Amino acid sequence: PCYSIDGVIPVVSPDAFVHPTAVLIGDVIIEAGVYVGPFASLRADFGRIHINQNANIQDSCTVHGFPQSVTLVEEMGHIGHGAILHGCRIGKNVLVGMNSVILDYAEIGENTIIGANSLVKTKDIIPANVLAMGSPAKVARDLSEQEKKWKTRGTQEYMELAQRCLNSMQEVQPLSSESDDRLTYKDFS
Amino acid sequence: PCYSIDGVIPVVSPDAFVHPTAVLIGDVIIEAGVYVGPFASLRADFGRIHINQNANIQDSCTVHGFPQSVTLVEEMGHIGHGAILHGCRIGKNVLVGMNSVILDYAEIGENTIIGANSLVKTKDIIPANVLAMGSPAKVARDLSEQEKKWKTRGTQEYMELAQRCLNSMQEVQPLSSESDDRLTYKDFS
Amino acid sequence: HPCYSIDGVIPVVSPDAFVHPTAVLIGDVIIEAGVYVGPFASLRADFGRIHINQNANIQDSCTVHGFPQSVTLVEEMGHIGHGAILHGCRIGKNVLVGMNSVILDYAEIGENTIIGANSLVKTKDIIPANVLAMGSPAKVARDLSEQEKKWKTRGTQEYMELAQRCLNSMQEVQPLSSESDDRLTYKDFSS
Ligand SMILES: [Ca+2]
Ligand SMILES: [Zn+2]
Ligand SMILES: [Zn+2]
Ligand SMILES: [Zn+2]
Repeated sequence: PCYSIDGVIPVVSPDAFVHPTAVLIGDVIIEAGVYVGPFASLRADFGRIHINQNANIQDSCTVHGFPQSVTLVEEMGHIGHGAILHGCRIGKNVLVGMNSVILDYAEIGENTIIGANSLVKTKDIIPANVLAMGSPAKVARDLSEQEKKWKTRGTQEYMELAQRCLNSMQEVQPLSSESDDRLTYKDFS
Repeated sequence: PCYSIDGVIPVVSPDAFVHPTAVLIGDVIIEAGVYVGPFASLRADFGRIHINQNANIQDSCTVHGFPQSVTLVEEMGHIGHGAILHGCRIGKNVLVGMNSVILDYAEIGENTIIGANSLVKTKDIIPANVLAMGSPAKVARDLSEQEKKWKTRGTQEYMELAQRCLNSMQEVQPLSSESDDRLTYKDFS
Repeated sequence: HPCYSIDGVIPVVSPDAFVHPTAVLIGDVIIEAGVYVGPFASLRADFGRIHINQNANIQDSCTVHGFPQSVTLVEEMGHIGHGAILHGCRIGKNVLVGMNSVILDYAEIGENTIIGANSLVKTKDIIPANVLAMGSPAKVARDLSEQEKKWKTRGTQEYMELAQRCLNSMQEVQPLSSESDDRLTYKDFSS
């Protein structure tokens, strides 16, 4: 799923999992432990994209930016389904809710959670350790210690998912019907 | 387009159509008559995903869930382009408007229509036979009898589409220019 | 070229358009010269027609669709941002559709207009030309400055250049397993 452009080749840590239906274009760098899910477009054809270690990019997420831009997800950044990151900076251990849009030059402080379906305006700087949501997103409150531990729990699970996928994910013919003896989600490691 | 993980293999009814660019991961069960469109990610690597008969999952939709979660689309569920289903229950004959987010433990009552770009918060229960929209989504009014018929029409077209795609959809090289005698949408059923 | 026919209807793609190999074109899609179509864009003309005029771009995970007998139209230099969804609508010349926006059926966007990200344009809405509109449901906000109009034009020019660059050099490649000093970087893009 990696494409070069102008001779620029993505860099993918051997310990990261890129689903074969993701797309990596150009100056994309993936550090160890990262999970890239189906139909994630990490398109570095105008600028750079760096996904730091133990981060995850989920289904049909898009990472892009303007010419000479740098789009950064710091480690354990957690990018929910359908979120769009544009020339922005995602701080360490941040959660970007599903279907959210983070615009250019925006920065999200460490541990902060952006609610689903939110829009962070261009150049907005969101402090660390808060919940921000809405469109455009506004800080709602401090995160509790409960929520912070929960978030880590979710991110830790995606870290395991990358390993599970390197170990066992493969193309298969589907079964034509349910069977009494087939493995199920209860069989999940 | 099916992927196993931890040896768990998707189940796809022979009478469903899964576009070849969709992705089914893990404990996904697809019943008869269903349509799954391009870039739909049915990612059952943490829990179970069940798509009941005559439902449709449209382009770049994502279905995911919590560990040990069960995400259910009931019969004739109608999941619009770009909508994201996360550990929720979609009632029979529901319409989830495009680009909408349905969060964990949420349930949509039978026949209800969710407007585009909406967000159903975690654990929210949307009643049957209503229109709900917004972010966060709220009930706006009862569905009309005509609106209920129009939705059913819409879904019947997707049930037909599933059959059309099993019958005739295939990879082709594109034509290099429009022509006077090439088949067109006027030739559709 | 990832094209699919349905009911024997075959997409039409100019040789001078670039369609990323992971896009999907279904049915009666007509792509003209200079268009760029990005990863996982679904142009699904299985109920109606899709026409993408020249020098336009459809970005990542964009979806284009429409109801039976509909004609969905992106005019010249139409600029459809990441994850936007167009449903049986009319995208005027040189329009910009913000990321993650939804443009519903019979909607028309007048030429040069900018739709903000995360916007929803309601069915049959006619949004005028040369304005900035945004919200869900979207609403006209004000006229567009000449600064903004030239801002947009350069961006679209960038995507016309991307089509060429991509036809010229985009290729399936195995990734490097580590950064290195000699590898080309974004500093080596024309920009
Ligand atoms: Ca979206
Ligand atoms: Zn972009
Ligand atoms: Zn998820
Ligand atoms: Zn549609």
